[PDB]
Amino acid sequence: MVLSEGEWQLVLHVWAKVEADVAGHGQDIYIRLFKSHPETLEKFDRFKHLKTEAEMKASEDLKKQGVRVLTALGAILKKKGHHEAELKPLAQSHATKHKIPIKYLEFISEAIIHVLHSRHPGNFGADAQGAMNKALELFRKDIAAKYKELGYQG
Ligand code: HEM
Repeated sequence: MVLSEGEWQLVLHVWAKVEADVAGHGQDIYIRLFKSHPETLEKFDRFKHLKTEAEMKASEDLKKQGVRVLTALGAILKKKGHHEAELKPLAQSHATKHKIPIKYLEFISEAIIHVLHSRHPGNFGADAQGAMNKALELFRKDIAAKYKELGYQG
């Protein structure tokens, strides 16, 4: 499954705007994920007690987590599909330490697309959203193959 260089440029041009303030984008993506699919918050032992969007917004630890997640995903997207080294540690921790099913990776993908669609209409028109969806589908397909190698059905 393979993206064209033009699709990768549409992915990297919206990611450049995310990088103006990766912490703010991470907060919005995690609030969207937890609001839309509340069951995903139960996987975070440090954050599952948060009850409202205001508590989520005020959590310094959740802000730091959002920066970690988006910076790891950004490094994966900048490899333009050559991300085997980056996916190894991530697949292992998400399969075995955190136990994150592929369905929850689909939910965070949905949250990312929703937040980029809302914040970045200048760089997230239909063709760019289609390229980001392809990049995230590639990421989830390769993560799912690694999960199977690691012994996790998820
Ligand atoms: C775009 C997909 C994702 C990326 C790039 C990502 C990235 C990361 C990174 C870099 C870390 C820190 C190091 C590690 O333990 O691997 C992390 C931790 C974690 N991830 Fe993810 N993650 C993703 C999706 C998810 C989803 C969807 C969930 C749950 C629904 C999840 C649950 C967790 C948890 C529970 C931790 C430990 C958090 C803590 O220390 O409090 N991840 N993730």
